[PDB]
Amino acid sequence: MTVAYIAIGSNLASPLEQVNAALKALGDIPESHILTVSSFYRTPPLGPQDQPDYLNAAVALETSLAPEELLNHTQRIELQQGRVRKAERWGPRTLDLDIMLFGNEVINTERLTVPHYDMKNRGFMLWPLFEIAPELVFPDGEMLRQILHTRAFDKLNKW
Ligand SMILES: Nc1ncnc2c1ncn2[C@@H]1O[C@H](COP(=O)(O)CP(=O)(O)OP(=O)(O)O)[C@@H](O)[C@H]1O
Ligand SMILES: N#Cc1ccc(CSc2nc3c(=O)[nH]c(N)nc3[nH]2)cc1
Ligand SMILES: [Ca+2]
Ligand SMILES: [Ca+2]
Ligand SMILES: [Ca+2]
Ligand SMILES: [Ca+2]
Ligand SMILES: [Cl-]
Ligand SMILES: [Cl-]
Ligand SMILES: [Cl-]
Repeated sequence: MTVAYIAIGSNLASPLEQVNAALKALGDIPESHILTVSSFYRTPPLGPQDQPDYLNAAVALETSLAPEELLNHTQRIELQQGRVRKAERWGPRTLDLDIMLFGNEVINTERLTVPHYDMKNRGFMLWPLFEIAPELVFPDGEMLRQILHTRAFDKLNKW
């Protein structure tokens, strides 16, 4: 078993409903069990700002799936919750499931890059992660607590 950490985001079609539905679906992923769910946070959109606020959260998922097998399921869940691809980069979405970490693994396949390439710069990923895994150490040895102690991130507000 490996513990994967998954970021959840939603800013369309009732984000609270989307995220609660996603938690049920995450539980139904085979060879896998949810260990921990963060609080839900209402976060201002970063990147394009002409969209509704996000609900962001994080979950710890213990799994014996291969990393790309886990991605298969997270993509399936997004699609089954009505995620539609539009032309605009970083457009709003019903559900976004990013694999932040897969144990201590460093993965670089065509479909999957882990750790998530930008997570160390995103409070909306790091704060919910710290809530569920305050002792976390990244594959490069960096400590989550040290990043959050040192780097300026805006305080998150709960949903
Ligand atoms: N760690 C990871 N988690 C989820 N998908 C990943 C991933 N690494 C690579 N991908 C790939 O990322 C592709 C595009 O996903 P998108 O959801 O459109 C990017 P996004 O989440 O909107 O922006 P972001 O990656 O800047 O957070 C997926 O089709 C998947 O193959
Ligand atoms: N700066 C910056 C920046 C940060 C993230 C992104 C990816 S698109 C995106 N996803 C999210 C998300 O889940 N939450 C919030 N609050 N903003 C987002 N923006 C693009 C640019
Ligand atoms: Ca399961
Ligand atoms: Ca826009
Ligand atoms: Ca994302
Ligand atoms: Ca994504
Ligand atoms: Cl809602
Ligand atoms: Cl969508
Ligand atoms: Cl790392």
